[PDB]
Amino acid sequence: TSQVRQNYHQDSEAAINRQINLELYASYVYLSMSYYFDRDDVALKNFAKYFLHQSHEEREHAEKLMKLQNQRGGRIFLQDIKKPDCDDWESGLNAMECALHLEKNVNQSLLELHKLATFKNDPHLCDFIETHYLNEQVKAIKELGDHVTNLRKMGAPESGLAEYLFDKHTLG
Amino acid sequence: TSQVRQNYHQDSEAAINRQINLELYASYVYLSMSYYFDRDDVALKNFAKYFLHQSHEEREHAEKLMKLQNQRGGRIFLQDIKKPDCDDWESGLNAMECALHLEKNVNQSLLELHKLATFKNDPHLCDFIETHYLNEQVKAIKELGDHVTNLRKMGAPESGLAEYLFDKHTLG
Amino acid sequence: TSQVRQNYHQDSEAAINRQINLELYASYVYLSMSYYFDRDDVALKNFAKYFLHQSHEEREHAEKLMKLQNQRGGRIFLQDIKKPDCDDWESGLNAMECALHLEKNVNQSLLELHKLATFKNDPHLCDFIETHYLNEQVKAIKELGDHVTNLRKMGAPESGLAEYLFDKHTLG
Amino acid sequence: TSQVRQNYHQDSEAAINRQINLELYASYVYLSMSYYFDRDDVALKNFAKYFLHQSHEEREHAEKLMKLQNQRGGRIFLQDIKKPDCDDWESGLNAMECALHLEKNVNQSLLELHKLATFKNDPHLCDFIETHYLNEQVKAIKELGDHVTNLRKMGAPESGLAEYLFDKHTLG
Ligand SMILES: [Fe+3]
Ligand SMILES: [Fe+3]
Ligand SMILES: [Fe+3]
Ligand SMILES: [Fe+3]
Repeated sequence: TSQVRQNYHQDSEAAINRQINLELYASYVYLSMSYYFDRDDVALKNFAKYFLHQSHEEREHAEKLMKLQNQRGGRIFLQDIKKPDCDDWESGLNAMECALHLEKNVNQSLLELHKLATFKNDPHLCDFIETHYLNEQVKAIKELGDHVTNLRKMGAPESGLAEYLFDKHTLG
Repeated sequence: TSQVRQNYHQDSEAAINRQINLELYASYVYLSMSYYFDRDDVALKNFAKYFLHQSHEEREHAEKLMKLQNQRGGRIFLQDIKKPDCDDWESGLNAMECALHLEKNVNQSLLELHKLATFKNDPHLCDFIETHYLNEQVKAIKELGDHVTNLRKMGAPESGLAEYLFDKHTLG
Repeated sequence: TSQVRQNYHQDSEAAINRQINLELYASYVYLSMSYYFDRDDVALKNFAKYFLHQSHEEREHAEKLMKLQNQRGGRIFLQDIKKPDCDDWESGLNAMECALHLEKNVNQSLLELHKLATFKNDPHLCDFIETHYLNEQVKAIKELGDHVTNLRKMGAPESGLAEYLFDKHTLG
Repeated sequence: TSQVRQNYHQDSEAAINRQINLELYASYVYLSMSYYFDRDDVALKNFAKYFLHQSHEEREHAEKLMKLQNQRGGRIFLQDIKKPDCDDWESGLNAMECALHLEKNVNQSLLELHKLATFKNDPHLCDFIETHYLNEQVKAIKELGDHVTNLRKMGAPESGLAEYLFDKHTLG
């Protein structure tokens, strides 16, 4: 056992390793979405910037969790990162809704991790999660809500002008 | 009786207290409107900016009359700040129209003060209303009229595109 | 129902709405205190500055709570802001004593609000209160108790010198 | 008759000359008060600089009215500047209460002058009094009232320590 390990239950260790996988998965979904909007037949390059930047942020989330795992004396076990559920994301509003849906899954997973950490009386782990993940799930979910709503009210996905104007004025 | 009081009728002091409660109420309406446009199913960030600024500006008006109450030797007596009429403001256009109605009422009230203070031969009080309040109201009314007109022409409130663009290109 | 709402209970949404009102009321109490010390027969700029600053901070607390409500997908419902209890706050010491009382009641509301968030397993809400509200109350309470201590030891409210010199040296 | 007179009554010219004389008198009262506090047996150096400042402001008020008299085409007529009622002003608190009484008398004089300008329908002479003299009198009376109030609670005039600290912290 690790000379640093203190108050770090192996269920919390197991859960952090599968949160690490979900954060890498999330980053890969976003990578897929970003380069979808790069396509010459979609061509929304602020949608592409937006999802690429969320792709990088979600990789920082993974490494933070991996750093946490070593800080606490657990051992990273990496898993396959599954390909995203869709090669084709259909529209800007559809990707935004898929992202909002992904972000709610990721957040549900973080709420479970926190419930477990709470059950395991790991206040450093709870604080770690509250400090670095919980509010930025709320913030990202709220921001995608904002985005989904404006896109709908602008007349997406049926309107091509809606996704264009949103791309320049909200995402530029 | 106040050692500074001079030519300050008890009727003007009571009227000043009433206007203070109007200005606080106006502040509260605008606060209400602002965080409506911050909802995830309205999501108009600069409509929300605009009204929150108005709310702070109204709070300045209230405080300036309380300064005046004291400068003249009157005594401040505050009342309840009633909640605004609506919790839901329907749309950007309807909010602007409500705000336009509220400004004309506040103007009505200030013109009544001025009239009273004329009746009571209070030339310093008449100049105070004129210098700090009356032309602020003509400006605010003329602005909300400008906004109300533009949103109507753009096709608000049926057209979600209209309010989206107005928020970016006028309230931004 | 709201597309961003996740793990946000009805009960917690109601409390936030009540806390918004309490913060608004405390902003109003401090404003009443501010212009009491602006009076010609009271005359203490620094008590009045101190309290106006607190009125404005409390206004900021109330707005961050409305930002949260929207962030989490709940709905703000504003109510009347009650007038404060006193019109004459008697003395600088007595205002400091009532301000201390107000801050402890607001803390009681925040502690109860945090406890409900625990009960509903809202770890994000819990973190929100800890970060922005709980230590603010503990500092605000300690500062106010320090002020009452010095005002009493100086001879207040009997001594007009006591309060005059505190106004210059502590609040300057 | 002056090539520049228009809507300027014989009575208004005469009341301006009366007001010039009053401002010169008030400057002369403050100068007397100034060097009372410069005496080796009063020795309140900031009371003296305060009242020399007031004395010089009053000299500027008189000059502004002489400039107005010539702006409207009326003719300046100077009278004796009577000596102040007092050579000995007894105490700083006493000098302030007397100053308060002076600025209320000069105010009542300016209110009667604005009433006359109204009587004669001189909107320029009215606004001149409003812009330049009315709010200054309201502020001078309030500030003196504040000083009188603080001196009293501090224990003036029986407390020489009070007048000394007042001179340091308020007036220095
Ligand atoms: Fe994440
Ligand atoms: Fe106003
Ligand atoms: Fe607070
Ligand atoms: Fe003067």
